[PDB]
Amino acid sequence: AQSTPSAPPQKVMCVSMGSTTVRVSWVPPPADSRNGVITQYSVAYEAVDGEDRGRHVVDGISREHSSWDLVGLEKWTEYRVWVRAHTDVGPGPESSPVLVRTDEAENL
Repeated sequence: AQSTPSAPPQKVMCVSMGSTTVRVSWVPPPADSRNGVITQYSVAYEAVDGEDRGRHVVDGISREHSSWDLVGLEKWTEYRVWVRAHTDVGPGPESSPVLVRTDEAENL
């Protein structure tokens, strides 16, 4: 009767796009592990070495998305990033954190 995901999103990747932006991408959890329709994703992130070290979350990302751009980040700062799935009932577990750093370089 579990109706929440028992597994995290898969193949989590993070790429720095510019001085304040990171593109986070993922794959849904294995279908059998979902225990219901996944209705949203959320992406949490936390600076390792920044001025703001609080955990932030982008919540309510639609189920069809396989990537999201985190914006407004600190320059030259490293972040832990975790993605999690949710059913209508509640949240699933987060992925194992991926570490990504913003930098001066811009991907054109």
